[PDB]
Amino acid sequence: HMLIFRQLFDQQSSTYTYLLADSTTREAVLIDPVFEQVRRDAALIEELGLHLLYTIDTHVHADHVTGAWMLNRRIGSRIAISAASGAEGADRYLSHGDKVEFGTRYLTVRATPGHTDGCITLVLDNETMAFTGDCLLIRGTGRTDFQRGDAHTMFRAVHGQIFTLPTACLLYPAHDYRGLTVTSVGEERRFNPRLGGELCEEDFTGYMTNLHLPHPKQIDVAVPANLKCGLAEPDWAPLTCSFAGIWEINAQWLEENLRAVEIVDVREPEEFNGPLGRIPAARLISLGELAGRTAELTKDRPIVTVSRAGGRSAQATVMLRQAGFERVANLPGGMLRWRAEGRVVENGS
Ligand SMILES: [Cl-]
Ligand SMILES: [Fe+3]
Repeated sequence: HMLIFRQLFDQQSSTYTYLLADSTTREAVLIDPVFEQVRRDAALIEELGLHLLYTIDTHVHADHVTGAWMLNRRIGSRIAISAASGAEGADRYLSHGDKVEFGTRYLTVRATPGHTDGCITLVLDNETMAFTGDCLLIRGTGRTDFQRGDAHTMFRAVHGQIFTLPTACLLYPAHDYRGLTVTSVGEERRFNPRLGGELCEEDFTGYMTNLHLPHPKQIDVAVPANLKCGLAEPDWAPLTCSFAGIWEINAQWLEENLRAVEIVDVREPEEFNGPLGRIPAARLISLGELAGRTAELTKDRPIVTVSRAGGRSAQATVMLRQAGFERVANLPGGMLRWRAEGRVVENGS
């Protein structure tokens, strides 16, 4: 049927992560995942009801540590990268012409070295979009001064693998520092200041040799970590983290261990003595008074906020975590889900 496509951006390394999936089979693939964003990217795969077949990595990154290894152990995905990168511990190595499939859709590998000798470009099956990585950026190119990088090879790879793509084809890069999101083949072929227009191989290399950039900060860490594919958490209840950021607690576990946590009920006083009941041992502290009543809460006990549907209780976690509570968890669905799952309620109807 349709393609499902999402662009995520890592503020700390300016990295674009790309999530593709086929709505027919709900099977997905995730391009250039970032280490610090693993709980975030996996949350979004669950809220979309997807299944991550592969994490693909266009090249060994110097700016950021990849999330391929962490995601392979969390949700089961498979570390793909090019064979030319040199990285150890991938489930599938990749070569020019490899068809990576997910559902009825697929991507196509194109070797585009120059940034590194392992850089690849993932073209979409219908060739409406492609993921160049660090080979070709928006009105620019990746740097050619480290990681076996050569500006002659980048120019040959852009004019021969990327500029041969259809004119209207969108080009999604792995980074951008100006707040831009996409560019087409026709734009760069014409307006790229480094190697578009009428520039020749000798015009590009004189631009790069005289482009002097500051090193990335995580270079001494990312490169050895990404050479091993990214190899170098709340343990007081079974906890997940919604894409929205809020931590949620397993209700079934909570029913079994009501004595362990400090259940806090943030509804109005009416609602607590009201028709929906209340979890046994709940503690009425209304949301509009929990700002300046935080001093009434034990540090030696995790806190689990509850409300009607679980919205005002999520806001209670942001309030408790700004007050310095390290163990806090919303109960998803609130009493409406609690009651509709048969769980024990006092003073109901
Ligand atoms: Cl609510
Ligand atoms: Fe790079």
